[PDB]
Amino acid sequence: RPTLREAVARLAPGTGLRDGLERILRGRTGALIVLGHDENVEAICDGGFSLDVRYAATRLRELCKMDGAVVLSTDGSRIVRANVQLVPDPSIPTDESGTRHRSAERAAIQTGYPVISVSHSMNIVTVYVRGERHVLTDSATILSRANQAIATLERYKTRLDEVSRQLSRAEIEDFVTLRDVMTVVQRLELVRRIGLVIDYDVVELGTDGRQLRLQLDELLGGNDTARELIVRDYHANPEPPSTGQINATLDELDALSDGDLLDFTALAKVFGYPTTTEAQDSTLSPRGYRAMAGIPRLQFAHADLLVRAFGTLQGLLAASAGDLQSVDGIGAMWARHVREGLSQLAEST
Amino acid sequence: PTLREAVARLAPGTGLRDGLERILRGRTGALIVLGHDENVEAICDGGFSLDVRYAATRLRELCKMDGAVVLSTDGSRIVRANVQLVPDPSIPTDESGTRHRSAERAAIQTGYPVISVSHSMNIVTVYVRGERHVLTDSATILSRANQAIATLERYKTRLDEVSRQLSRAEIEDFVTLRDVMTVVQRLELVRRIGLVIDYDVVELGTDGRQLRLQLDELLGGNDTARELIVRDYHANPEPPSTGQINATLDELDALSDGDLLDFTALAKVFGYPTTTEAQDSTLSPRGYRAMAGIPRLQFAHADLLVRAFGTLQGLLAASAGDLQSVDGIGAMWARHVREGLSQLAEST
Amino acid sequence: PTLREAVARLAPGTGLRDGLERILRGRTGALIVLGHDENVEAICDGGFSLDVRYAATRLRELCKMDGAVVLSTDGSRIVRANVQLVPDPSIPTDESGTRHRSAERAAIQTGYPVISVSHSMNIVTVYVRGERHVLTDSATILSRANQAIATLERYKTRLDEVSRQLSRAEIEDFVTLRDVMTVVQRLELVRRIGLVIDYDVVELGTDGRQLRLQLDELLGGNDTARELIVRDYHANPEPPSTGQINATLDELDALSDGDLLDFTALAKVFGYPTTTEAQDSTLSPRGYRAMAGIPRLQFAHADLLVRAFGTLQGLLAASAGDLQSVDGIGAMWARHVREGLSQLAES
Amino acid sequence: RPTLREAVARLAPGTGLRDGLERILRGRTGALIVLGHDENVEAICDGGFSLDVRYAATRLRELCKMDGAVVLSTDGSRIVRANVQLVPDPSIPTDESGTRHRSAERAAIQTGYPVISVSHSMNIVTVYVRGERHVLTDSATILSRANQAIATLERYKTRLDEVSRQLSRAEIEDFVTLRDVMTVVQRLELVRRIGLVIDYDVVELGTDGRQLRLQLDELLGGNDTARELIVRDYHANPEPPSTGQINATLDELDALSDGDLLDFTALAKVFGYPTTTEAQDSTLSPRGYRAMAGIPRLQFAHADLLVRAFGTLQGLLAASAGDLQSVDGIGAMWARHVREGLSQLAEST
Ligand SMILES: Nc1ncnc2c1ncn2[C@@H]1O[C@@H]2COP(=O)(O)O[C@H]3[C@@H](O)[C@H](n4cnc5c(N)ncnc54)O[C@@H]3COP(=O)(O)O[C@H]2[C@H]1O
Ligand SMILES: Nc1ncnc2c1ncn2[C@@H]1O[C@@H]2COP(=O)(O)O[C@H]3[C@@H](O)[C@H](n4cnc5c(N)ncnc54)O[C@@H]3COP(=O)(O)O[C@H]2[C@H]1O
Ligand SMILES: [Cl-]
Ligand SMILES: [Cl-]
Ligand SMILES: [Cl-]
Ligand SMILES: [Cl-]
Ligand SMILES: [Cl-]
Ligand SMILES: [Cl-]
Repeated sequence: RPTLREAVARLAPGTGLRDGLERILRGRTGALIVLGHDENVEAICDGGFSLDVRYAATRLRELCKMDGAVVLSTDGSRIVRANVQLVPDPSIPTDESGTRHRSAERAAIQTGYPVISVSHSMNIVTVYVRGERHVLTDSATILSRANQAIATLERYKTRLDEVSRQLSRAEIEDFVTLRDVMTVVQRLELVRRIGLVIDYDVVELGTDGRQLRLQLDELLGGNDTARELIVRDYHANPEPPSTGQINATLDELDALSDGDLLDFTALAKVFGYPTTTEAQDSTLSPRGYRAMAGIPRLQFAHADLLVRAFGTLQGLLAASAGDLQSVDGIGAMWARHVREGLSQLAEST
Repeated sequence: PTLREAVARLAPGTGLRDGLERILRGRTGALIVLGHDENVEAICDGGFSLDVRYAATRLRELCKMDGAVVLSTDGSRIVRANVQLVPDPSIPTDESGTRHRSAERAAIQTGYPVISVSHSMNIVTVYVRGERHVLTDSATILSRANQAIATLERYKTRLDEVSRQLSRAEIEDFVTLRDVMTVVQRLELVRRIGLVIDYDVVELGTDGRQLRLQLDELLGGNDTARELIVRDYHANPEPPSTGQINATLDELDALSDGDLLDFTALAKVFGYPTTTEAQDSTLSPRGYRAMAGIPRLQFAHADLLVRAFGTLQGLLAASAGDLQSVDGIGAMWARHVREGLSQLAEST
Repeated sequence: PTLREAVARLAPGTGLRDGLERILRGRTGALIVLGHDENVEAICDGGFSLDVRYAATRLRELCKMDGAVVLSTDGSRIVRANVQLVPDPSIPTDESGTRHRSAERAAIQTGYPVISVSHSMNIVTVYVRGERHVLTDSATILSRANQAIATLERYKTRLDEVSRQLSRAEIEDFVTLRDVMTVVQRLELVRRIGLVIDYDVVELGTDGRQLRLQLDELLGGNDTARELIVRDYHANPEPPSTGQINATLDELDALSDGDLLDFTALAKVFGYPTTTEAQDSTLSPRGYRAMAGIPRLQFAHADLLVRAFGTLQGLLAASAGDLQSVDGIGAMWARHVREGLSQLAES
Repeated sequence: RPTLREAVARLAPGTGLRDGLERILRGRTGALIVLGHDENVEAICDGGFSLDVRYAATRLRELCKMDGAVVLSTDGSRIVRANVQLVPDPSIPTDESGTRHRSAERAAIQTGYPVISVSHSMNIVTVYVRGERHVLTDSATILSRANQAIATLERYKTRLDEVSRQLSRAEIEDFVTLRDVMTVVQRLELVRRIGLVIDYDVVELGTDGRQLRLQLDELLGGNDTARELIVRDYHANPEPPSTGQINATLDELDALSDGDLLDFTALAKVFGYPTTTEAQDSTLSPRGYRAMAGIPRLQFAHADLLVRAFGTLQGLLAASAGDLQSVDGIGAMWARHVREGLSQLAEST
């Protein structure tokens, strides 16, 4: 069945449905619309007339001038019933108020399809999707909220970049501590979560979100890769993290509450380090996956064999060119390319 | 309850504010008592007694009826609806109309907040014991507050610029009253706009959560800066007492916005002459600001050094051994202070 | 009075505007006369005579009634309500309808402002002696003004960049007339946008308080910069007198928007020839702008030094002792100026 | 006869017509207005009053209080009929909804003049011109759309500046590649295209767009010159590109689709380089137009003479003041000026 997020996109600006709903609001008639029709919807439909017409925003507005509910086909392409009386099972729980909205949420739960009720008194559109509710919001209000969020994301992007530069500099110096790594982890997560908030606003804005999508893609882009590499570099298990294990760790980070992300001990637990104060002060050593990823055209197969042999970035830097040609599966030309790239880390700082 | 407390109870994100927004869209009007006891019952006439949990939808429906709705003190319950309030007509009020005059009188007599919604004006007014506040749409508040935050970040840049100028002048040993009062004015301007933004943030409720973090970051350190500059350049010859510092800052707040534009007005608060020649006369900081820049240096240590040497220049000429001669300053701290002072001089 | 004075009297935050806002929400319409004398009484017909203190609520309630409300000149009292205005029909007007045509005719005949509120259009119009102004909701003005602020921030950025280029040229001793006038154009462009936004602040009244803080900070120092550039690059060999400086600034304001794009028109205001060949001729700064760049140096001191040495190059080559034998400059300010100048050259 | 874009201009803010339409919307009367009168319009006109009065916003509002349609003269200066019943040929096809709007578009097609319908229920203005339709939008909504675009244009302008500075660094070092040149070409085009979008909003805004016009011209200022200079520097033709050749290249760039702009090989084709991915790594040598433009006070006329004489930026850097004063039209003063201006770039990067 459609999910709450799917319904929100289907009612977003730029869609045929949203054009009809905008028309209904201006007419102040109210409405009750079922986004789907099957045998289950028929069971709760009572009376009304059957019509078979192509969906049109103008047609929807006219039919919703009538008392009752309008039913659309599942694909949303046709209007099949109008002036219908919904009779959903009263035992289905709902916290809505009044016959119209209580009938709407109950019908949404019983049939499994989205149901829209528009209040003539309040000029509000509500969509019910299987026990969840979404209230449409003015595109101006969403834009104002999203642009402030974009402003916060730009600041999160600036602080992320500088703490990231500090971490890399410490990696060369061999003076990285667990707390420093969790400072970068915290900033990557903060960037990700505010990014998700803006993403939901972009979806809700529909065509009115096109420009916001472009801004969001630049600010975020590369956030997923940075989170994956940092888990790959600083995870407590002696074995280099598997790709699936990395996704498990990242999923644990997402499970943390917004408040927990401010707690460096909680993050330390997600990477397998102890939660103690002393653990934060302890010095770590990067595994080196991030450095290899920066080397152009170096397939991860060659990076995993080298990282497994030497273990740490300092071991990779301490290796000679011949030491990088004595690893099984690494060529002579590849050994030269990796050694030169690590020397460019000296060029970095 | 205070008026600001009442405004918080009606702020966005509360059940009450949800109900009031619904009432406004219904254009029904309302007259709501936020509390119930024997005194309220005395002024209640007719109506229904009911015992239901508060809900925005329930409040909207009940206010469709003529009369008033009374809630429990905690706001969790609706206890009566359709009530006729009859507060003592002798209680004075300058409100207009039966509903609003009855609302303010009821607020005064019972001591609880009373809300009246005008169907004609679509305005929410809350009365708390002779004071009034009219709600403002969150949209207007957000736009107004964002200009204020934008201006405040710019005032914060200007404050940093004049502060570095003062520190450089302090090291150079050529500081004039005018240079100090430029910093005093910028500190106060940041503070006052900060207070303005704070009131809007409170009124915004949940819609002010993001703006609150921005405000706390921009302001942070303003109180310490105001205390320190008073402590360094106050006319009183003995270093200012904690009570004197708090008194001066209260006087600075008492000045009008126009007075903050008058450097002579600021100089009077600091105890200096109001003449124009005073703005040009030189002064010497005590050194509290410099010591505060020293990491890990407890204020108690800085106070002993300032009383011994008297001025920042006396501290800068003091050797590390010379700073182990005052009782209460150890050898390690003495090296740490001299090292810090020499670093401070080079930076300017 | 004037139309601008009336708009101030009707600005947000005033008792009058509060009543008008209440009338607009009530959608009753209104016809209000801001003044009472014999000429008004001649035009008043029927109605009730009352003498009450003005309050926004009182104006709203009285304007629910058909007819017109008359206020005292100072605006402190309501003197008539439900009155019929009967201005001389020979008085010409291009307004539409009985109410608005009666409003303008009454404004012309009596000389006081007259306000009409349209129930159909929910628009407030004030008539002052043959002129018309329509009040605008504070939201619309704020949006209009913020667009102007966006332009102003870009113009301030362009002004800062060209100003730093000019100052760098002053140190290099190779400054041309066209360079100076490039800064002159950008200073004027910033000013003109500033004037437009300032007008929106006035109409906004109390709703413009935040826009005033933002506007004053962005403009801040622009008037001072316009004075300093005139003081540095004005034809007259003697440093321009305060009367000459104000005259130059007044001529710039008189220029049309189109003239500002032409540097030769700007050159004329400063007393230089309009020929393009002149735009390539090198100039010598007096040093007012450079001295203004020195932190903490008040213009009293800066002016004494600039008048003594004559040119910025003379200031740069002066020792600390050379800047102490100018009466009015002590040892401390002479040293501070010497160091401040060396910083500019070194950077 | 009026075209769709021309008609929208006649209804733009600041016009007498748009003032009248704004009055109609506030009055909630609805309207049906024909912008033109000839034999064909009269043919479809039925009943009503014939009047000859000058157009005024107020006069239009009052006349539209009556049932029916108002006809204006072709020049728009007069109101010629009111209370008219339009009877367009019903065979003319239309997909509009309702008697008023379907009658409006049919009349627009049959007579060839613009026709305006105002919905009393929806408070929406639609203009029909020969099978095309446009719905007017409140100036606030257009401004909101345009300010989002201005924000993106601010991000593209910053990104353009940084890659341009990177290209400038490479030009001095003589380590430029096609990929470096095409990164700047792409960023120049993105700024240009978003700028064109904002320009259309300025036109639709009429007088309400004057400030947006000032801001837009400031941000876009210099973008055209940058596009010309980069073509002048890195065009595959051996001789410096011709003026018509430059115009041809920029026209091809405009012809590219948005997706093609994301293809560096697509941009390489326009400049005349090979379309292969390998070609992106080939080294290029700039002619020096861009660097000379960075020199203060240097008129392009003189830079064109120097660039054609020496051929490459590296040749210009190696040139002495005497070498730069042997080009006709380059004096001693300008030879010195360019000589120091180039040696300052060499040191800075
Ligand atoms: N001598 C005349 N010639 C032609 N048409 C006439 C007229 N007198 C009245 N009307 C028409 O009757 C409408 C309603 O007039 P009423 O006196 O009810 O309502 C009036 C009255 O309450 C007030 N108003 C208009 N002119 C006034 C004046 N000179 N003095 C006082 N009140 C005035 O404004 C209301 C609406 O005026 P509006 O012009 O919109 O609407 C006017 C106008 O269209
Ligand atoms: N032949 C027909 N077939 C089916 N339904 C019909 C019809 N003629 C009228 N109606 C219905 O009656 C409504 C009111 O018609 P009325 O002529 O009063 O009000 C009309 C008339 O004043 C004007 N209008 C519509 N078509 C026109 C035309 N061809 N020429 C001139 N005026 C027109 O616009 C008003 C509103 O039009 P709208 O369609 O919204 O509203 C129409 C439409 O819903
Ligand atoms: Cl629509
Ligand atoms: Cl709501
Ligand atoms: Cl009220
Ligand atoms: Cl109000
Ligand atoms: Cl009359
Ligand atoms: Cl329609």
